Amino acid sequence: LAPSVVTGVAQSSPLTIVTNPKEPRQPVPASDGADYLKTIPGFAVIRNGGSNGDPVLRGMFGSRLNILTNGGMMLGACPNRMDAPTSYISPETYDKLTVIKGPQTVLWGPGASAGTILFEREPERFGELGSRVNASLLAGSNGRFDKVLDAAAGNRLGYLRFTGNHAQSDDYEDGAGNTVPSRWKKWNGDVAVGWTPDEDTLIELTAGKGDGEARYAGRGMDGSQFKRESLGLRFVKSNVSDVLEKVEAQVYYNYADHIMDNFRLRTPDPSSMMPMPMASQVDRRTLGGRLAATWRWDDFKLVTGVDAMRNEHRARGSKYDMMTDYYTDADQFPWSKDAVFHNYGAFGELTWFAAERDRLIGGLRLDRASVKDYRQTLKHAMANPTANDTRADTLPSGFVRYEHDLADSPTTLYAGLGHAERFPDYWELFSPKRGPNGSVNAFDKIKPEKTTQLDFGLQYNGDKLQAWASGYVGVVQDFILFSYREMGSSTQATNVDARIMGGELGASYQLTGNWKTDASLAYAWGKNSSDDRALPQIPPLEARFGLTYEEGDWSAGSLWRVVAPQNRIARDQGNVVGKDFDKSAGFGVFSLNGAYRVTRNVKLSAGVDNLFDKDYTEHLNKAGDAGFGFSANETVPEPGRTFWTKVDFSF
Ligand SMILES: [Cu+2]
Repeated sequence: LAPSVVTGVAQSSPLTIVTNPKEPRQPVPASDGADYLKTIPGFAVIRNGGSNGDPVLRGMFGSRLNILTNGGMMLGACPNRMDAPTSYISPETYDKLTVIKGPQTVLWGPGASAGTILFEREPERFGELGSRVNASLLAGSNGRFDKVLDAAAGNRLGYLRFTGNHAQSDDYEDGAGNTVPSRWKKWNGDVAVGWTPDEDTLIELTAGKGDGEARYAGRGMDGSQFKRESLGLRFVKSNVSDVLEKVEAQVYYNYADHIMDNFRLRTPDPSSMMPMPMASQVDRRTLGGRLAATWRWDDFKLVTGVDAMRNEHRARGSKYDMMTDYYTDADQFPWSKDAVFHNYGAFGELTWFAAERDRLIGGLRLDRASVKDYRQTLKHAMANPTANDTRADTLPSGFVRYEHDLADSPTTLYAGLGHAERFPDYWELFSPKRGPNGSVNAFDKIKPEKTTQLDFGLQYNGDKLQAWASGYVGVVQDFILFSYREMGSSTQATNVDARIMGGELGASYQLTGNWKTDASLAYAWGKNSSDDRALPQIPPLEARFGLTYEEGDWSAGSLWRVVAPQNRIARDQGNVVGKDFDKSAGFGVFSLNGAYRVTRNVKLSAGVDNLFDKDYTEHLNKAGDAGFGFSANETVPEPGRTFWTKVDFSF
């Protein structure tokens, strides 16, 4: 059918979303992982600059989201989350994106209390000796330029695949005409070699690198380097026996090497708390693996397996000789290890196909998590009270979900209850300056976070009308909260009890053969029960309305995004990235797009985002750090009007 641009994604089962990330996207041509998530209702993004935003699902931040690439975990190194996991993903280079909302799966690792996000590349399917190529070129406002290449060749016995991209933009302008610090540049190059010695076997080795740079608005430093190195090995054996339908094994290794500074993408400000050249380098090395068997028999499906992960964080900093004005770069000093995390898990998921219109699913996992504090001193320099200390815990999680198809209509209803326990992450233990009151530090005292949540919803797969809704109510014991105090700003991590609820809904209607309309709504709500106040950093109610006309080889679409004010805030509280401070204003933004299929191999598309050049910001956008030339507590503005044009090739 006619090519179109993606402005919203509907829910396959409202709990599980499956998309093709190679599609043109018209709430702007993405750029990183978080931007692609923005077209799925329930997601919001903390804007940091022009790219590398931090994704938020149902008001939940950070490690509450389990974000995998080809089944592996890429962990960032920046202590202020300049490089969230999505910042390393170029999802045009992926084949499939799956989102599972809520604590409703145990198959993909521990602690995914908010949801699980799986970016995936499918194995090639060559018969006789063949090759294929997909590529794309995009150009747009403010020096935006992206190129993507995905090429593979092989036969029945194996294949070689190469994927790469290079993308960049200059600083954009907001709707008042002001330049925002926001320039960025990214590239990736990855290869996969698959060996398929028979129809029931697959072995695949993957290897890749990337790098990038980005200005950060409202921070004292920019990211001058975001190096990534990746290695993976995957095994899949199908139809091992009549009941043993699949055995999977994989190991992955991911390395991030991040540099931030105040002199390569900006000039040091003499009037700020960083008046001299300064650089910090940090790295993160992650090794992990997973083994899973899938059993199928009678009316039952069982998945069982184990997984393991180790990750290590190191840092080193520059020095500046006051008296002599001599600058010594960070790479002239040795790495200082500060943290090592481990996890080992066992998991199982049992599905009962209780007749054709009823399904019951239950999952369980038990995790042993541990961490060791390797900080020998703290920063003059001071003794670290918990030097070399270790702590560990054993955390069970699980869920049950009931799904029911109605007899007289194409309607599915579901209701599920899940319990997830999450060991605190690097940022919760090592980034805050203080722990809870009376603690020696955060490392010693912050407790695991325990979420119990009811998920429910329905979908209607009619002729002209597809509609879906998914709601949730939950409690969080020991929710990990950051509190901010104004030497510079400093943070304290605490555990609080919280209550959450919300939902997403959407519908799409084929009015005629050519006309189609769709809408979605997303709401999140949170309360801090320990202190009887709102939870911070909760995104406001948001609606989207799309209209598309398609005829033959062409299509045109338009889109309204309408966002309510957020008046539920908790001033000077937030997460390791950002804090609440001001209530946010409502806004509406309008966009246009079109597509033209030129041949079977060549497709063109184009768009205008924010047609009326609205001057606005989003509630979650990063509030400026105190102590610099920019205004503190002001959130990063969104881009003004921008144009873009894209050509897609397929051979
Ligand atoms: Cu950084």
